[PDB]
Amino acid sequence: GRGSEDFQYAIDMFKKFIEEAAASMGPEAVKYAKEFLKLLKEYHKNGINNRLLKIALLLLRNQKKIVDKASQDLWRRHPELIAPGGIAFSQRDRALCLRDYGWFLILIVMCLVSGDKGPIEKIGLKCIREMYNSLGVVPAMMESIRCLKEASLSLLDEEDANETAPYFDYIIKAMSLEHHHHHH
Ligand SMILES: C=CC1=C(C)C(Cc2[nH]c(Cc3[nH]c(CC4=NC(=O)[C@H](C)[C@H]4C=C)c(C)c3CCC(=O)O)c(CCC(=O)O)c2C)=NC1=O
Ligand code: NA
Ligand code: NA
Repeated sequence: GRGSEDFQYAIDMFKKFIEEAAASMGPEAVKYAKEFLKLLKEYHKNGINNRLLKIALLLLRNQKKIVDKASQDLWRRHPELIAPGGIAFSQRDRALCLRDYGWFLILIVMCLVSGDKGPIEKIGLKCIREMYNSLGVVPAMMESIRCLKEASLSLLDEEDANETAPYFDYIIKAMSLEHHHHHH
């Protein structure tokens, strides 16, 4: 573990995310992420919005705390996810859940620093589709992102929370549409 208050910390977090999720998100997603990272550094050369970078660093440095808190809330609100026959019953499966939780948070942070939902439109939506192709329609999944949102915004003030909430809402709405319109 390591946390810093520097733009290089966010850059390294994005690189690690790209490296870890490259095989899962596909080649088009990695190209988008690489282009995003290059543009962020190019615009950082001309100065960066400190408020956005502050909220991004605050969410990145507490990534694992947010993941654990959200996962605990989700298991409590839907114990069937970790019970026999559930999607997160297996140790590997539960580990994959926490992985995707951290990746959702990385995507949120990418939108934060960019002030745009682009990274969620391109990468996020596609992955939400692939993820449902491997998991199926599990109703408890709808609370998954809510817990993450509840666990992320709980570390921010009302202004920072208001700046970050729209991306969680966009993700929840997208998953809802994918969930109830998959087999159609
Ligand atoms: C709390 C709900 C969640 C759980 C239980 C999981 C675990 C999980 N991920 C997956 C697979 C999975 N996850 C995801 C999501 C993520 N991929 C990305 O690139 C994004 C960054 C990230 C979300 C944005 C995808 C696309 C896939 C498809 C297969 C793969 O992991 O590459 C499975 C299916 C295992 C299998 O049959 O091979 C499971 C069980 N991920 C959750 O979000
Ligand atoms: Na289940
Ligand atoms: Na299982």
